[PDB]
Amino acid sequence: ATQTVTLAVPGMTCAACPITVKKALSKVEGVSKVDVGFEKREAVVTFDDTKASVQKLTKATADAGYPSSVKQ
Repeated sequence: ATQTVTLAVPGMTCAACPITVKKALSKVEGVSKVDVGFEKREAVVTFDDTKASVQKLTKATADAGYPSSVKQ
């Protein structure tokens, strides 16, 4: 189903790895809405499999050093 929920974004204390995880979600396919940041370590976004998938987004995210995860 679509992906409109909270997402965990690694990096946290990374010099700025999560700063990318945010875009990573709204940058891959399925994007729709976004709310993520490295200021701490939280990736809230609303994307959807209409043209992508959760593993796809996170996969492309974990493939750039800054990944993500699902959360509620």
